[PDB]
Amino acid sequence: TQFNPVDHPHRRYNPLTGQWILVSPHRAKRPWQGAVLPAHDPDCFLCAGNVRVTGDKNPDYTGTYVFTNDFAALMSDTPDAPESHDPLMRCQSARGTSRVICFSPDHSKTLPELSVAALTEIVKTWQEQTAELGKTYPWVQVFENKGAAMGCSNPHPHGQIWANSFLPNEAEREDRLQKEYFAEQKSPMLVDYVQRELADGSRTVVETEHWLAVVPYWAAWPFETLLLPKAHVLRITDLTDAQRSDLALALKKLTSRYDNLFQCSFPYSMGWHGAPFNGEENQHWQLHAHFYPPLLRSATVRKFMVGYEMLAETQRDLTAEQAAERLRAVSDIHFRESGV
Amino acid sequence: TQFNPVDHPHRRYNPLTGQWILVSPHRAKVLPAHDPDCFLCAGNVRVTGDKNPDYTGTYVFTNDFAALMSDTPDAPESHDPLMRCQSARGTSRVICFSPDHSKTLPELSVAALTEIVKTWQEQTAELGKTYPWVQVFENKGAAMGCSNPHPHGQIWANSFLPNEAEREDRLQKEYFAEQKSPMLVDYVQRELADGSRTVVETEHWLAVVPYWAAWPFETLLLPKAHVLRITDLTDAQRSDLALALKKLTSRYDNLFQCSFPYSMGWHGAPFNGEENQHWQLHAHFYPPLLRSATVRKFMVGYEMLAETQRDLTAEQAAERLRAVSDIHFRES
Ligand SMILES: [Fe+3]
Ligand SMILES: [Fe+3]
Ligand SMILES: [Zn+2]
Ligand SMILES: [Zn+2]
Repeated sequence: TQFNPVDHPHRRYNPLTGQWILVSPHRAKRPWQGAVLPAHDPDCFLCAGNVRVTGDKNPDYTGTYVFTNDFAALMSDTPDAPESHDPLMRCQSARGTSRVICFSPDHSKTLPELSVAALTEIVKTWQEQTAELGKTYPWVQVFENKGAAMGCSNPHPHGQIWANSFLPNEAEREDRLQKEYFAEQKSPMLVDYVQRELADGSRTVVETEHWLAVVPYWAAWPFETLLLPKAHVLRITDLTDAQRSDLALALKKLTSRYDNLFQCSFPYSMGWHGAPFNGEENQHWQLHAHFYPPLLRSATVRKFMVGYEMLAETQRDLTAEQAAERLRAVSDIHFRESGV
Repeated sequence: TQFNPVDHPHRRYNPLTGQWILVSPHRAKVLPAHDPDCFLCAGNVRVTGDKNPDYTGTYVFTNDFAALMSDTPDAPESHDPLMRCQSARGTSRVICFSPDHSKTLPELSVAALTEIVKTWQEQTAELGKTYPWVQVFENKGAAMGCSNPHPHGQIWANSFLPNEAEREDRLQKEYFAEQKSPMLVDYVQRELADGSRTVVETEHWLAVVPYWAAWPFETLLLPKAHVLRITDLTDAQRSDLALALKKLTSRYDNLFQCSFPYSMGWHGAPFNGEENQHWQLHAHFYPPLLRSATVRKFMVGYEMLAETQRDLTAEQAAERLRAVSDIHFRES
């Protein structure tokens, strides 16, 4: 029999991590089975004008608001751990900080539900923070964890930003791998990849003037996406004001497609990867954002990345292509905003 | 101040994966024996209409929806640096632990557990004749997405070395090359002499919350002596691993007095025909609970985008595992 990945199992390589993903397409050929918050909450610790758990009061903010995590997992003055070469048990130093970013004072409006202007303000804030912390730390990680399924206790819409005095696992790896690719190809790995997907279209989910979001060829989560700018850009702080407002639009369309997929607020973990502030030639980088969502079949049926996946290799049944196709099928205007 | 990993955040290295773990210590200061409809119960028909025998001991059957098959055609060769795929064959089986639909591992007698070890050895020997990697595992608990409560494990064989295997293989090999002794053998002897991370210890086995553990109460179970695959255990090591397992899983359930979920699996030398003296058999247990029967750890956000992070240290986790009894609470 002749090989046809739409029918036959195989593994796909993720050039950003150097790992493979096992795909079992015959397992996803079964048809598909069927199937209100206040703008302000009195007890919400993230709400404007409320006191946090430590007693501090948030300001009467009108847009975004950033504050130092009251239980920061890292600090800036941590002493250095001693050096060691123990090939079995050894530790290194860890300094950094963590901040929380409320997207807007409206306790009930998630990203796909915010105006493009509000979202543009969010991008701004991400830039300012990345720009400020990068003055001191080489890796600044902006991210968001949304939804109870992702463990989020508090539903007020917000993200987080952690700064590290070191390049965390994912960052050093993508840094390294992108660098080799560039040393080898003379062009940035993700800039080229964008070209290829723009040309193909099978995994494309949102395309705007300056951005493209696709379910990557090597996606691990069912509806995982990769949002990248179409031009070479190293960090979020390097976007032009036009790419910036367009990113706002791209985000709104992407997350609206996610919510419309199951017509529910779509949980996920997302974040941005950009060049580290380590003072090196960072040409090889291409800024991008990953969105890793757990839902698989409905609002209640998700994917569990356990067992075989933890002990051996990530595996998926639904193809990245079928995923993208289901995502293209829905509208890119949030259901709550269209009323349909 | 003087650095003090007992109070100060730091990162610990995992030599088996070559990755770091960020630790922030400052932040941690009824079922019947048989079901008439159970697809895994003896004598019942499975979803496809096929019927299980009135089995005794373990029962192993080919997954009715296997994710891999033995004759999938090959993928075309390619060296594309951006979009490339590879072939994939194997098969998957399900291993019912015992005909008792309500008895989880910690609740089985040691004889019973010895029989599971035997099945694991047999399945591994058999599939290894055809596939280089055999992965025995167990996903237990609704929290791990397990639908059928009947106690059971799974075994998937693969025609290639999956990610974790390829990596452990390579790192153990490089270490063995550098040190002339297997990484995990030295590791075990090292912990056996410390005690700091020990959670279970028997004549032939040791279970510790590894130094680089990622999950809160994650453990690494392994033999004190050098053993390449599960098929290599002597019968004594074998009966001893049954006991070590009962003890470890019993402690896990006692921690919060509930049936503790987790995903666990065995890593041993691949059947690839090369010298694998660098290997050392071992099992990993990655449990999600963190503070109670209903409070778990979510591995997300920063962890998915940057790096694993934990507040409770491995030393604290092990101390908590040692503080309870190793006899299951229902058996107690
Ligand atoms: Fe990335
Ligand atoms: Fe391992
Ligand atoms: Zn709120
Ligand atoms: Zn049963």
